[PDB]
Amino acid sequence: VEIPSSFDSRKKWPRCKSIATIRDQSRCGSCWAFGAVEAMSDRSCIQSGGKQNVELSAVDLLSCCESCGLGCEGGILGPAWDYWVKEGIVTGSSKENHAGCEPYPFPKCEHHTKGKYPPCGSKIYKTPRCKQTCQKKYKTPYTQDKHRGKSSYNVKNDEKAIQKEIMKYGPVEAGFTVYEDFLNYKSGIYKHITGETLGGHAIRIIGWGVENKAPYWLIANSWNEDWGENGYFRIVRGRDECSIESEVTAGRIN
Ligand SMILES: *[C@H](CC(=O)N1C(=O)C=C(OC)[C@@H]1Cc1ccccc1)[C@H](C)NC(=O)[C@H](CC(C)C)NC(=O)[C@H](CC(C)C)OC(=O)[C@H](Cc1ccccc1)N(C)C
Ligand code: NA
Repeated sequence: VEIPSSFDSRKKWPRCKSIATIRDQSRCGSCWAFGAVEAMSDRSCIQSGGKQNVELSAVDLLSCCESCGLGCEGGILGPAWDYWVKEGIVTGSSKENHAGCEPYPFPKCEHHTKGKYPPCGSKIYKTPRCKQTCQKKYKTPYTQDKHRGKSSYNVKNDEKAIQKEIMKYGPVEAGFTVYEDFLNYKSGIYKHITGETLGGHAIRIIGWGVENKAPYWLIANSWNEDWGENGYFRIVRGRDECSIESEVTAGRIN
């Protein structure tokens, strides 16, 4: 396949409303579960030609996956996509939308940036319990609201392989190393210049582009719309910046 010089999943599949939705993980290390349910929502819609047009529940995966790690204390991508294949994930919107089977219990907060939400601060919530119960107004039983995948895989640590995966099958989840300067990001094309490691972050890659000859990935963060470029950031593409090309995971419904 010829790879275009830029690609935006939001523009290829505009009927799939999840693709342009920015979420907020709140005071919780649930990034691993947000990048997962976001990319699964997108891919469920894209691969079903818009038939499965849903917002999958971050709290269902976060609270119920026994193999994914430590809930609000952080997690692992492979087992999140295996959970989607094996048990599936119910629907559920943000806390403020309170739509679907299991909406997120935690409110929007600012992640080391200025804006109109309360600051996240340094304390995290306890991981919610696995309740397996749809909100009272939702009239599908929990187990009947499950959306499943067929396959999950790691994507090759190769720029062109990742571009082909995104443009054919949809946004992907990806891990990268967070250095302190990432917390100062306001706009433009991120690269690590200053600061020590703060650990790992999991995000959603939706496309790519080039500006002033600088190639980038276009990424949806889960820190609400006030963070970065209306909730998005760009990061140098092609040099495995912060290991962005080395921890890509996704999956298919068919
Ligand atoms: C999401 C990322 C996140 O919440 N972050 C940041 O990256 C920067 C932040 O500051 C606002 C937030 C807040 C934060 C909240 C709780 C803890 C730490 C920071 C989460 C935390 N990241 C992950 O889940 C990560 C995803 C990968 C890249 C796919 N994985 C991990 O962090 C693993 C989780 C274990 C295996 C369960 O752990 C590590 O990578 C460890 C840290 C660790 C070790 C033992 C128990 C818990 C965490 N490393 C030493 C980096
Ligand atoms: Na901003």
